[PDB]
Amino acid sequence: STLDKIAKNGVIVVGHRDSSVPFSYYDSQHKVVGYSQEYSNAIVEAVKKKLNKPDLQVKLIPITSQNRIPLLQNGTYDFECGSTTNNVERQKQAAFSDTIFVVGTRLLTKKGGDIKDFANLKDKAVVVTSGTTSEVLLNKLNEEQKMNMRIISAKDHGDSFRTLESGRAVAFMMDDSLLAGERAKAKKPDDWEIVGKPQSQEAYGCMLRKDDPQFKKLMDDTIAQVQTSGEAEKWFDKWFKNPILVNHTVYITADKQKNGIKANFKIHHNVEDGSVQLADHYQQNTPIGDGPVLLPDNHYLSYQSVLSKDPNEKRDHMVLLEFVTATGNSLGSMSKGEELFTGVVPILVELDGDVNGHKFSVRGEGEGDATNGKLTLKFICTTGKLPVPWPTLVTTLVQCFARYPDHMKQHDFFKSAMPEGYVQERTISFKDDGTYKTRAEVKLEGDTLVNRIELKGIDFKEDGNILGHKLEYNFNNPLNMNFELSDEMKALFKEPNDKAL
Ligand SMILES: N[C@@H](CCC(=O)O)C(=O)O
Repeated sequence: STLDKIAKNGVIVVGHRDSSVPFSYYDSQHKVVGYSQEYSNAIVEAVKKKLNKPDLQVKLIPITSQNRIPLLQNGTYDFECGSTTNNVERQKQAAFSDTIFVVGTRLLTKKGGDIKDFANLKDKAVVVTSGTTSEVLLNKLNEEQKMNMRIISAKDHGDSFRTLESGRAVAFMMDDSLLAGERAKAKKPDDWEIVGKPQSQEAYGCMLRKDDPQFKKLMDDTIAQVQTSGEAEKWFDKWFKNPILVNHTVYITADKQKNGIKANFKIHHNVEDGSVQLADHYQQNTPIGDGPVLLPDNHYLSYQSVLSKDPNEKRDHMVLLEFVTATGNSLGSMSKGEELFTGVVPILVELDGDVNGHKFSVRGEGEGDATNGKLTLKFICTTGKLPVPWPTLVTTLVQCFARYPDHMKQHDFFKSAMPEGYVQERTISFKDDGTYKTRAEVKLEGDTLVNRIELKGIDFKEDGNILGHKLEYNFNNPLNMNFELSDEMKALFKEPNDKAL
C-alpha cells in the first residue's frame, strides 16, 4: 500500500508536470505551482496527519504525459495532481481521485488562417503531445474519417506549442485550458486563437496506483473537503485570474549585505523581423540614508505596461501607463515612508545617457498612485532624436509606486527608504549586442518623487537591433487565463465525484 511505503520510507514522492499551465508547472524561479498542485500540497498535509509523521519529507519528481503511468506503476512516484484525464481505459492501469477539473479538447491555431474546425485539418500537419488523449483522438480521426493528417508528436505541451509557433504545424490539438496556458507563454499571445468543436469532454483526476483503496480514500476525502468548503474555487480564482508568473516577471530578493534589495530578470523586446531581443537585467538597490529600512522576503513585482504616443506631440517621446502589483506565488503601516505614498505623488524623471558615444537626454513627468499601483508618465528626448529604441529605456525610466497589498506591506523596501531615497543600479545586457549600465537616485525632494539617472551604453552594434532602431514599439506583459468557473465545475465542487466522463 502507498501509505505503508510512505511510512516506511519517511518520504512521499509527488509527481508533477513541467508546463501544464495553469495546473502544474514551473514558475520563473523553477518552483512548481498551479491549481492542481494545490491539491498535491493538501494531500501531502493529509498524509502527514494520517500517519502522524509531521516531519515527513516531500520529494518532487517531473513526469510527462507519456511516462506518467509507467513511473507510477514501478513506484518512482506515489501520486500526481496535474492535467491527467481519468478514463476507463486508464483505470485498468491506475486509479483516479475525485475529479478536480473538466476540459474540452480543441485546437490552437494562428489567426488569419483557414483552420476554423477539425474538418480543416484534412491533409495537414497537426502537433499534439505524446501519450495524451488528444493524440489518440487524432489517430482515430485519421483511421475513421480518412483525414490524412500528418501527426507530429512532441514530448510536452511547451514543445508542442513551439512547433506550432515556429510554423511547423497548422494547429496544436490539446485540452482547451492547456492551450490557453501555452498561448500565455507565447512570443505573441494575441496571434493565437482556440477554435473548433471540442472532440471530447474530459475529467482531470489526481493519479495514484490502482488497488490501493485506503490511499484513494484519503485523497478523495481531502479533495472533497477542499471542494465543498469553497477552497477549490479560491484556488481556481488564484491560478486562473492572476498573472502567470512564467515570462516577463520581476523577482525581488533581499540584499542584506547592502541593506537593500536586488533582482535578476529578463525583458523580451519584439524585433520588427519577428525575432525577440533579450535584455538581461541585473539590479541592486541600496538606501541613501541611514534610517531603518524593510528587508523583504522573496516576492514578485508584476508589471503591466502600455506604451503610446501623444497625437499633438512633435518631439521624440513615449507615453507610459503602468500598473505594478507586488505578489507572492505560493501554494496554500510598516514604515514611515509608506505613509508618504497614500495619495498621488508628482514624478520627475531625468536621464542623461551615452550609448557608444551618442549623447542624449530624456525628461519625464507624471504621477504615481501606489494605492492602485498606477503610473502615468510622459518622456521627451530633449536632445533630438533618441538614438536607441524607447522600449529599451522603459525599465530604467520608480518601484516605490508598486501596490503592496495589506498582507505584504512589511516587504516594501522601496517606500521604507523614503524620503531620503535609494540608489538603483542595473546592468542591462542585450544578447548578441551592447550593455547598458545605469545608476539612479530615487528620492522625495519636497513633494516630488525624483528619479535622476545616468546611463552608459557600450559595445553596441551600429547596425544591430538597438542602434539600428529595429525594435517594435510595444511591451510584453504577463497574462492571465481570464477564465470563469463554469456551472458544471461549481456543481461538481458541491457534489464531488470520481467518475470518468
Ligand atoms: N488530459 C489529457 C492531456 C493533458 C496531459 O496529458 O497533460 C491526458 O491526460 O492525456
